[PDB]
Parts: sequence; structure tokens; C-alpha cells
Amino acid sequence: EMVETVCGPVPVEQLGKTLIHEHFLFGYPGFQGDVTRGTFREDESLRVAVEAAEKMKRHGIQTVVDPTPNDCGRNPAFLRRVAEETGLNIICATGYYYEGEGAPPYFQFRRLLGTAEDDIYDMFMAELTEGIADTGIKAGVIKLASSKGRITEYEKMFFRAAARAQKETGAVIITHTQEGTMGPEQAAYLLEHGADPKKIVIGHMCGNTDPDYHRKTLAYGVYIAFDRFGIQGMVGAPTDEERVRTLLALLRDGYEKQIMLSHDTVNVWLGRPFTLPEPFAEMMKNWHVEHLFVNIIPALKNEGIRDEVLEQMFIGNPAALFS
Amino acid sequence: EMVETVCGPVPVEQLGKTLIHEHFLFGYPGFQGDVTRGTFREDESLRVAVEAAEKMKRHGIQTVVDPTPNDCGRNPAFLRRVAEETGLNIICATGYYYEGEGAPPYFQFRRLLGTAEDDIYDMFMAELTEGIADTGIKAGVIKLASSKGRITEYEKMFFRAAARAQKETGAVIITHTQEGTMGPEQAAYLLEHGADPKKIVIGHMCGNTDPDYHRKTLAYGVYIAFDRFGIQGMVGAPTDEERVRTLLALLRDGYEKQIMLSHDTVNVWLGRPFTLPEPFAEMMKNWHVEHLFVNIIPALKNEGIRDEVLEQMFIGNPAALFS
Ligand SMILES: [Fe+3]
Ligand SMILES: [Fe+3]
Ligand SMILES: [O-]
Ligand SMILES: [O-]
Ligand SMILES: [Zn+2]
Ligand SMILES: [Zn+2]
Repeated sequence: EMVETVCGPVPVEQLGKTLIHEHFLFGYPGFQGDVTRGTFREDESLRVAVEAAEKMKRHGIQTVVDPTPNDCGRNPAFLRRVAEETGLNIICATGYYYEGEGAPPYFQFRRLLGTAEDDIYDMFMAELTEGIADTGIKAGVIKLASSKGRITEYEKMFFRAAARAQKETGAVIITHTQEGTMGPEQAAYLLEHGADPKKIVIGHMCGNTDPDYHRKTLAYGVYIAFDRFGIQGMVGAPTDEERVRTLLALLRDGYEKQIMLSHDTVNVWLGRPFTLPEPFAEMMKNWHVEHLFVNIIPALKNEGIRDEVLEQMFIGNPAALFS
Repeated sequence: EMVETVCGPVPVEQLGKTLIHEHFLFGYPGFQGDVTRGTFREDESLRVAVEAAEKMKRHGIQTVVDPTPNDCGRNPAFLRRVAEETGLNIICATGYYYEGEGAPPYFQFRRLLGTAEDDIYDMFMAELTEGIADTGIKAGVIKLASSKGRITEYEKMFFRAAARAQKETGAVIITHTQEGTMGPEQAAYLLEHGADPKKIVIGHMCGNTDPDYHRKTLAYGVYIAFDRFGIQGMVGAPTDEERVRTLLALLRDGYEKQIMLSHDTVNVWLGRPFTLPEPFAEMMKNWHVEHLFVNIIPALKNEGIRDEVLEQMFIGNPAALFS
């Protein structure tokens, strides 16, 4: 009946229209070391974040899952400020990034000590049931991530710890797949360790344009997310045109109750400001929190997708997921 | 004539007896993500650090270089507190750890943007000549590090940025070599890019037990450090007995003016507390800041090493290095 948001427990029935995957803040591991030229401008960042939140509210969004990994600048206290200000529900995560772009040296060390998996489990349990540092904010989801073409042994420690923690807490698991790979593998591995498919979201599934890969992942009974609308050119990404074509094939096949949509936006980048070169920038020009509503949804409607299906995805699915 | 310490500029002539490589705080990249169970206990940590500082002072140490990488928990403000308390000079660094155990994803990303080398350079220049964040503390050395058997392209950006910055500032460069490899390569690569051998310390040279490897590194005119006394079995390290044998061979060959000594201790570990499993842990039992003075130095003296040579290493070499 309840889910933990950054402002405390909230009835699942009150979540309403939800974006399953967006980042208010995000930094690549190592951004901390660039503190002198890349310092965190709090007031400006909160402005940007609050504005992003208001744009979502304007399209009827009431809830956001922000699955920023512990090692990528996750900041629950900041999230709580964004939420207090806007009345938005924000659910945060506990978890580490994938080994390739995460910060593995620390838990790799604890693996040599032979305590890693249990320490990770302990960390999950603590942040889900007690609180994150001294914020007294609890995570509402566990965040897992795998590398391209592989779930590494480092990554598997997290997967195994997450299944254990989900068995103990009933927590929702949300994943990152890298460049359209390992969806089926992720679902299978989690299920083999007793994870509950109705509590799992395989993320970045839109990274793969082959509907059979999707059906293979969907066969496990898990949710899948097309959560990178707007992202074009970078991190191996397909086009929105392909995202839509794939999504339409699935919806037409009756998979609406297993699909959620989002953009994976990064509203404030941690570390030093940067600008993409307009080979990529203009390809990435619709990567913002309104893109789904302004561009994608109308396109789906013009292809015969009905309001009931849209509602299933944005409202009914998150409610079922968290309950 | 001056060098930047955490308490401001200091006459090089006043540095006195110096440990070239010790860490008051250190954490493996990713420690930040374990904040809930691994929170930073400031008061206790400052105690431990101040004590470590006093033990060094008691053995006549006046200056310590703490070359903790930016991405491994470097905390200049904390260092400044340790120094204010004890009167010890502490010189800190600017630099990132090696790829394999650092946090590469951030500057790897800026490489794709094609600005990495210049941003790193910009960071060096800023921390050496302006200050680190808002602490107003400037780094006195640039820290570089390479992987086992290789200096990676990621690492080479830092090496190239450091040569540039040293040409502009005359800053001292101090390196990490991984498991006794790349000493000669590091010196060659830095020299090829116009770095000054008399301002370079190739570190962890004690990781290799073959004197010809050492002579090859020493031929570039650089300093080397045997800076891991007390560390045994772990990270591929040899024994102190081997460290001593190798060091004796070099001193007997007249290399005293190019060698410095330290322990590479980690006085406070960042992230969650741990204990090394008991067979490794006893191997590592003398890994503490008094080991050199209580155990190693008397052994060198019993092998005929004179006071003048010891003084050359602990006092004369640091003076020449920083001037
Ligand atoms: Fe994401
Ligand atoms: Fe070190
Ligand atoms: O992501
Ligand atoms: O080190
Ligand atoms: Zn992701
Ligand atoms: Zn080192």
C-alpha cells in the first residue's frame, strides 16, 4: 500500500501519472575529483531541477523515479528539496552503476576481503529500511546495471544482493541495460535467484530495435522500459523513429501492461559544464522532459494508440509495479 | 625558494626531514556510494591523523608529502587541520589515480568531447597556482599514476597534462607505479614531453626487486622512491627483506642523491571499516609510520649505511627536489 519517497511513505494509489526514469542530478564517477573547476552550484541547480519538475507537472506528471546510482552523485536531500517545492513525489534508488562507467574499485576491494556481496546486501537493506546517511530518506527502488554484452562478476554481486534484498523487502528493482544487450539475461539471472518478475523493470530496452529480443525479455513476466526517448547518436542509441516502430509493434501485440516510458534525462550534470558538438547536440536536441508529451505521444495517437493504453502505461503500470 | 603546503608557502630550506609519500586519508573510488554504512567520522579521523603526525614528529619528521589523488578522497581542508595542530608541513597533490583503480568515467567522457587533456591541464594549473575548491590551499605536487605493465591512453592524458603544467609552473611530479612496472617508461614519456627529471619522483620503485630495472629508471636522472616499507604480500608487493637488499645494492653503487624512502601508509581509510583476513594482516603488521625508523633504518645502519647517507635521503633530496 505504501512506497518510500524522498518525503516519506506515500500510498501507491496516490502516485498517479509517473515517469519511471529521470535524473535531476547525474555525474560520471570521477566528477568529484574535478571539484575546483566543476563545483556544485546548489541554488542554480535547484532552480533547474524545480523547473524540470514544473514542466513535468504541467503534463500531468505527479511522480518521478530518479534511479541515480550511489556512485553517480545521488543526493536524496537535494531531491527532497525539489519535491518539497513542487509537490511532486520523487522515489530514489540504492545501487551502483555498471562496471564500465561506474566506480568499481571500492567493492572490488571488498570482494578480495570476501565480504562484498554481504556488504552490498547490507547497504541495500539499510537504505531501503533505515535511511540514506543522515537524511532519514529511504530508497524506494534498487538500481542495478550491466555492461555491454555481459553481466560481469562485479555486476553479479549486486544482482545477487538485490534479489536477496527484494525477497526480504519486496523492493522494486530497476535496471540499466547497456547498448541494447542483456535484457533476457538480466531477467533470467534475477529470477534464478528468486527475484519477483512483477517487481522488476528492465530498463533501456528501447536500445534494441529487434522485437524478438523484447518478447524474449517480456516472456519472463517482467516490466520493460522505453526510457530513453530523445537520446540520439550517443551511447549507441537508436532513433526515436525506431523506438516508436518497436514500441508500436509491442503495443499492437498486447504488451501494454508490461511497458513504461521515460526519457532518462539528466537535468543537472555534476562536475564541469560541457557542450556537445552539434553533430550530436542537434541529434540530442529533443532530449528533455517534455519530449514524450509534445512529440512522442501525439505520434502514437496518430498511429491508433488509444488513451486507455497510454493511461495503462503511465498510471496503471507504476501502480501495479509498486504494489 | 618556496613550496606550497596546506598552510601556505614555505621556504624549501625549512622542510627538513621529510616522508615523501604517506596518506592521512585514503578511499578507493566508490567509497562515496557506501556513505550510509561508511560515513566519515571527522573527529575520530582527525585524532588518528594527528596521532600519526605526532609519531612522525617524534622521529624528527618535519614535512610529509600526502599524494592522495583527487578521486581517492583527497581533503586539503582536513590536511590543513592536521598541520595547524601539529606544526607539521603537509604538501598535497593534484592528480587522478590510475585507470584500473581510479574513477576514469568522468574524464573518459571529456575525452569523447575532445577536451580532456586540456581540462586536466586546466585543473592542474588551477590547483597549483590558484587553489583547490574554496580552501585557498594550493597543491605542491602533481600526482600521476600508471597501470600494471602499461601506461594507458587515459593515463597518458594526465602524463601529458602534467608535463605541460610542470613546464609552466616548475611543479614537482610524483608517480605511482603499479606492481613494479613502467618506471623507465614513465620517466621516458615525461622526458619526451619536456618534463624536468630533477623534478620527478618515480614511486613504488621498491615494487621491483631487480636492480637493473632501477638503474634503467635512475639513468633518466629522476628520483626514485622506496615508499612502501611495511607493505607485504598485498598488491603484488615484495618483502621488506627484499626492499632492503635492493636498496643496499643501489646505495652501495652511489645512488643516494636519487633515492627517497616512505611507507605509503593509509592512516584513516574512507568508506566502511574493515580487517584484512588474518594471514595477510600479519604480513602487513609493520605497515605504520614508525616502521622505517624503528626497524628499517637500524638494519641499514647495521649494514654499514652511514648517517650522512640517511640524511641525504631524508633531508638533502627533498630540499633539492623542491628547489
Ligand atoms: Fe538513468
Ligand atoms: Fe600512495
Ligand atoms: O542512465
Ligand atoms: O598508493
Ligand atoms: Zn541507465
Ligand atoms: Zn601509489
